[PDB]
Amino acid sequence: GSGASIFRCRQCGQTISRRDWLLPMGGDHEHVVFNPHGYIHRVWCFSLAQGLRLIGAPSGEHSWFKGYDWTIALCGQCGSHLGWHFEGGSQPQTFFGLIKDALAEGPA
Ligand SMILES: O=C1CCN(c2ccc3cc[nH]c3c2)C(=O)N1
Ligand SMILES: [Zn+2]
Repeated sequence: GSGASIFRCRQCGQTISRRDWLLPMGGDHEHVVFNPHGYIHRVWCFSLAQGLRLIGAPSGEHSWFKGYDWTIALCGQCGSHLGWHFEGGSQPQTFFGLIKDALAEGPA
């Protein structure tokens, strides 16, 4: 393999994204934010991610990224919750905000 830095689903090993695809939303790819119950999520933003399935309809409620609606993104292979897909925005129109602790960075 290439050894290129990629992110795998911690639960099943599926390749989900690459360090090359980190996206600095608002100036940083990492956003330490909270779900509505006060649990911290260290979210890493990516311009592209693979192997995900979206569930439900997009919502604007509690959106961490002003102007974007979110949808839950699961691993399409094992069903584990890996983060959210954001859409309806300006630049970029869509992106992924993934939970860093749900992924494992490693060599491709
Ligand atoms: O931008 C977003 C992403 C989704 N999100 C969220 C919403 C509800 C729940 C309930 C448990 N974890 C949640 C996370 C949020 O607050 N903002
Ligand atoms: Zn998985």
